[PDB]
Amino acid sequence: MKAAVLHEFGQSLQIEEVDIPTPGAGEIVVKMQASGVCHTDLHAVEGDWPVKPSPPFIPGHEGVGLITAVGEGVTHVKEGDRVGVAWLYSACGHCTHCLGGWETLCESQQNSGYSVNGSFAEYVLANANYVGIIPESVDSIEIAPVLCAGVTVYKGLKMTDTKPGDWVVISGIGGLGHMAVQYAIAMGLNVAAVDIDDDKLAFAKKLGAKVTVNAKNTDPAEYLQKEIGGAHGALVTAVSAKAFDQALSMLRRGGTLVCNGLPPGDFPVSIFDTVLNGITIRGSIVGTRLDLQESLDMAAAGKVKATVTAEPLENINDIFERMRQGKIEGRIVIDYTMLE
Amino acid sequence: MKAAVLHEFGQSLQIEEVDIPTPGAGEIVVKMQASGVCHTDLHAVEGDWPVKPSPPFIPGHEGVGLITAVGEGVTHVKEGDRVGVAWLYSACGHCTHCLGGWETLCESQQNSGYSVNGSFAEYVLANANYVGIIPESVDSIEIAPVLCAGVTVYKGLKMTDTKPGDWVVISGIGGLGHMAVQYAIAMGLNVAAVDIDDDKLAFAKKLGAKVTVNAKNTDPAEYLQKEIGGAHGALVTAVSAKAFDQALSMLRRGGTLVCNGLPPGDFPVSIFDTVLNGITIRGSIVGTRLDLQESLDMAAAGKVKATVTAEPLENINDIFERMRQGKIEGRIVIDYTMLE
Amino acid sequence: MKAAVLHEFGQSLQIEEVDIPTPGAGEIVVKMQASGVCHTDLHAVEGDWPVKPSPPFIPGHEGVGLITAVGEGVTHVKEGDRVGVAWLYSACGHCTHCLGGWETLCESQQNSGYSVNGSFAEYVLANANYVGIIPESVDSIEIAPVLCAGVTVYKGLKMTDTKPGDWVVISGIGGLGHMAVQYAIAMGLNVAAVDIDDDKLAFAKKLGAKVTVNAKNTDPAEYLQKEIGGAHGALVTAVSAKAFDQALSMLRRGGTLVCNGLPPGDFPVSIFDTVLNGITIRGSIVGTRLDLQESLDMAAAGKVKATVTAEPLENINDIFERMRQGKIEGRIVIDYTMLEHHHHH
Amino acid sequence: MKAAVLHEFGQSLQIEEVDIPTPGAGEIVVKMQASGVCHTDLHAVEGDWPVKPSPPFIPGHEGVGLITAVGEGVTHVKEGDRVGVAWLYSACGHCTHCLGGWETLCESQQNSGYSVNGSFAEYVLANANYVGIIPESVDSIEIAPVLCAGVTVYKGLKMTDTKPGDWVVISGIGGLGHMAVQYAIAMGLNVAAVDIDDDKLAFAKKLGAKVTVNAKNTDPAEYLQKEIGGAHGALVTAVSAKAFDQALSMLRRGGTLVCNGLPPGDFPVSIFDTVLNGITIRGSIVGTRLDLQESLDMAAAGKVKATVTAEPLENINDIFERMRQGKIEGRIVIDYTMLEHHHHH
Ligand SMILES: [Zn+2]
Ligand SMILES: [Zn+2]
Ligand SMILES: [Zn+2]
Ligand SMILES: [Zn+2]
Ligand SMILES: [Zn+2]
Ligand SMILES: [Zn+2]
Ligand SMILES: [Zn+2]
Ligand SMILES: [Zn+2]
Ligand SMILES: [Zn+2]
Ligand SMILES: [Zn+2]
Repeated sequence: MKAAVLHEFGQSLQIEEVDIPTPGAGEIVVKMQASGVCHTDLHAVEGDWPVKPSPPFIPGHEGVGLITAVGEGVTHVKEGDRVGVAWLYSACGHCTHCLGGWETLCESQQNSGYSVNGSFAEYVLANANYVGIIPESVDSIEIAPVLCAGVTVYKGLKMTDTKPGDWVVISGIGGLGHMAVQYAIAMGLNVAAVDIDDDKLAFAKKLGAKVTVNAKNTDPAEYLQKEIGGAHGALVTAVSAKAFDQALSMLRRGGTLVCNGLPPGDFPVSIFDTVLNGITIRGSIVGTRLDLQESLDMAAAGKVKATVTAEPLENINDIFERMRQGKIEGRIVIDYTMLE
Repeated sequence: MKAAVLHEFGQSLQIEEVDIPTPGAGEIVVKMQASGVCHTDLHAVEGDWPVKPSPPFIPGHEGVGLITAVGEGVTHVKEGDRVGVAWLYSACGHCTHCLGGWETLCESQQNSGYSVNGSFAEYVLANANYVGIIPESVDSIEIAPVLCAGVTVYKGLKMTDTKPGDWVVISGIGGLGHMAVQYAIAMGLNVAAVDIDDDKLAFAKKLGAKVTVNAKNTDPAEYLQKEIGGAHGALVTAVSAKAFDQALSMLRRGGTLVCNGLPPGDFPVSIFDTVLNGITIRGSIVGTRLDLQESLDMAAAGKVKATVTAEPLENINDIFERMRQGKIEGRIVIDYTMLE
Repeated sequence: MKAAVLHEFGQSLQIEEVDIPTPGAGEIVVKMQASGVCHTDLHAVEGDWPVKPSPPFIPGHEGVGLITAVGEGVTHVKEGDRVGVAWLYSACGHCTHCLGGWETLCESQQNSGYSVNGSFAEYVLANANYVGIIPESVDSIEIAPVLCAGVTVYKGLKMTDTKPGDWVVISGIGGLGHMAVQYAIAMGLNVAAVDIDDDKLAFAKKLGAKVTVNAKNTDPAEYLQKEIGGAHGALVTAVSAKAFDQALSMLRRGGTLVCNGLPPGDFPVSIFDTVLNGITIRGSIVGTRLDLQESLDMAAAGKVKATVTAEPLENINDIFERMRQGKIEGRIVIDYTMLEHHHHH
Repeated sequence: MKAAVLHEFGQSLQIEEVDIPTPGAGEIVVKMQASGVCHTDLHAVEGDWPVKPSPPFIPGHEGVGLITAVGEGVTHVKEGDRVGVAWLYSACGHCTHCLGGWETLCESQQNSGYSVNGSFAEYVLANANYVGIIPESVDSIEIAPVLCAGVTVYKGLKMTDTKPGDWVVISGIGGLGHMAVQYAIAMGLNVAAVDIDDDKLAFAKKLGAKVTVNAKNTDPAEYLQKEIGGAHGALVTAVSAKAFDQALSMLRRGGTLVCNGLPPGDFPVSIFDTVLNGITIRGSIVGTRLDLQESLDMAAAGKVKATVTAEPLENINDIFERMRQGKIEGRIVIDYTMLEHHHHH
């Protein structure tokens, strides 16, 4: 089967031939129709993070396709079912985290396209108990980004501890952020969108953000303090020092900021004002099986729709380069019927 | 009446004579039996913080005493009632924070012994709707610190989002921390105490902390990771950079760190690890009327007891000096029957 | 000033002349532009409930108007401000319930148009700390029902412990229920509406209910168990024994049923199944000051709109007779600028 | 192996010989050291409930013993590990309930000693992912009741939505109730115990209940309304109509009642007052794997200790007869090392 393989961190991936896997007990093989690509896949192939892949490996944790083989003992899915291969490839199922519905925190979890081969190949070996069940009505290319961007922003909004009618700021209206506006609206929130690109901000308004502000033209924190009295919640999708700090300043007292991705390093942080104002700072970066199901249902109900561009597998190094310089709009999805 | 008056930030307070106030509508005058002193009074008299007192003023926000006059329209308390004058002097009662039981966040709150005269005088003018109602059974000197330290650590423990049977770390077993260990036990938590003083740590163990570690002799984080698998929550009572950072490292994934006081400045912060591990950082520094009532009931039930030392008002500058170099043990309380 | 006064339980109210009150400390006087009417006013004037009014009294707990006098010490509102007089007239502000944001539970509360005079008069004396602050942009007649129906169904939906994407059944799509469907949609819920009137159910669908069932034609519980796998939550706006029991049966395991009004009596209840299925049964019947503010903001955002019919004060006994036989649609609101024409002789 | 087998509902169980099972994938066999016995086993063997066992079957859902065989693919436990066989034998792992940490609600769950063979035999085949992990330090006979009574009352107290310093009433201080008082104390709650037996009530006080009331001598509700201003929560361990109704009356407004077991039938219920007072009624009858783990940790910490009486397997019909007339104190546990002495002829 065709796969994009990373042999050495920071090298181009090689489209090459590899064996189709076969499933052991508890496993399935899924033939990919589509695979999302995101910045996480870029961190994987550059070996950026403290805990790294072991090359050679196949990246990708946003695969949609049909089950072509079922392993021993699997009964809740079957051949022909359409499923999703997401970041959480497996978890132990016995620890305090797994037992309490927080399997995203399991210390022995495996991650698709990172600690094991992923969705950048024509076929993927998966743990049947951890794949997403894809709703009937949806398109495979369009739904793929829900498996990563969608579930992420959705769980991240839940982690803002906000409620219908509250105001949430979405900082950064890119790959994640355009999904975040949509989930926030579906969750009955009023949205304030902040970015530095005017078109992104128009897109946000079209997706239902009643307030927008361009951080390059205007102090976002002064404007939102005056306009909405400060946000109840903030979801920071592009974590740079400045966006984080501005997002803190955009909150009312008792507000919650959720960092929805990993910044590159530490960066100084208010503390003093943070405690005075009863602020909460939390990370949230993926979602549980149930979060992913809820995410997918919202999409199937038409409440959320990803902007995608479909490309052949062969373009994956080009795609990374464009990513390296924020040239991507919406999300990029590999389409496995594009036979170059 | 006798009062300790601050005329100029950073100068000695003068014990001097001032008029006994009389109460307008909604107010009461309380003759003090006791007044706690804490670092917040020190920040008030040094004019350390961004928003400052307007000298000349009388500090103190931990006064216990008997009502001697009642203003127009006050019916729920009356002459002779023993009440507590705490940090929260008043709040607006109309804003979203006040209406939802978060009056500690009210943007037009007044603060005793900071924005208005407080408990470092023989009598105090107070808003009848914001004083604490002192339980029958308790001693006035002993109960005073509940009005500031006790409520603070109590609400702080609530804000760790822990539950009975969880492990909480109390970092710093000093004025606040020794009360914190007791509230944590009363709330069914297992307590790990960290400090750098061996006697403080023995005291903690005597108050019910099953685990103790001296941060000077041992990496506290490595030790608690191995010993208890990481704490579910951390209450940081002495906020220096190093204690904060170590406290982060003591948490298990999904844990919550509450800062229970104000540090002096910003200080770098993990972020990256914080988000990866699904950690929450939160500030909590005082408590609502209801929190204060709940704090006081726990004390009256004998579940919590402050270590206090009673001193005459005249010693207040000496007391501040000893504070400036960590010479205080437990809490210091001004005793208004100590007549010089 | 003109007021509708109840002198004897169960008798017609008399439109008569009464002194305009003047405000003491902490109080205000509000000149009414509009007053909602509801079944709670009917229970009040019939003296139906265990704890009753003391006649003579002026009913009404859904008044919207402008402040015309401000008492001593009141500073957060002022003359000309538009405010709402609601069921919770006052609470003590000192008890556990009041301190914890649950003033609706205060054992010494007062209730507008029940334990003190209310909104069925051209002016009303009120406690300044308990009136609702009416958003700028709304109409006074249209907004009045938010003070009672809206806040009730809003807080009741919060009390279902559901979340966006969950399914809630609204049982009874009448005065309350039509507002309930709108709030439930604004709160990101999927809505299944149940009633026994087809037109009510069409209205519900128009308000965004994706699923509807006529309990007369079809077993509502069997249908919703098959169709949505059981609701996560149920809000019972018309509490008869049969609606209550069916609503229980419409829930999935771990679901929550909220009774949003007072039934007439006891009525047997499942228990056994309720405990087996991990079901929660809860009452929620009004809302705090903050719940009311949040309700009102939703309305002002255009997310909720009450169906109303405006009438002159002098129709209040006709209104109650219609109510006595389920003839009302939406809500009725007294409009203080509407006049009679007697067409004299 | 020796097993107590129920062949016909309502008949004596037969101690007879049955094959030791062998484990398939995902399964283990556990050699029992101890087995609790409770009213749920009695309902099972009488075939009392709407959904019943399929005889012949081996009852028991409180087994403690050592793994003697491990099936294919099992890695998180191993031979010689001490584990607990509890009511929740298995769940699907794939539905909304299972994925959200509410596996106790799973519609395709299996129940030990009810829908599959349980702990009334010397060996039990179990699903490795659902057995409890027994802390090192505890005794096997003493810990067995935690697997059923303990987890039940523990999760039930969590479901009262109380917090440390609140007042909870434990109604019925028997098998479940005497554990409930200990858990409630460990959870920082003040405890009011109610029952109709003075000795039970003294025991409760000894376990830390600072308030007690004998419902036969005194109106429990009037007393607790005066004494503590009404409880925040109530846990009803013996569900008869009268206990349930009195427990409702013991709550303050906004209070929560949890029914911790299954009454025999429906029984009228307040509603009207319930909704007026903002009261919540909830069933909670067992616990998740995590609840069970937490229960067990509290016991191992010395915070909770079950009163038990150890008996040989062969007494199981005698045990059920004593149960049939409330002759049991604390809990009964079968101890697999205990032997009869027939004193033969
Ligand atoms: Zn290769
Ligand atoms: Zn991704
Ligand atoms: Zn795990
Ligand atoms: Zn002076
Ligand atoms: Zn202080
Ligand atoms: Zn305020
Ligand atoms: Zn009404
Ligand atoms: Zn009150
Ligand atoms: Zn049992
Ligand atoms: Zn299941």
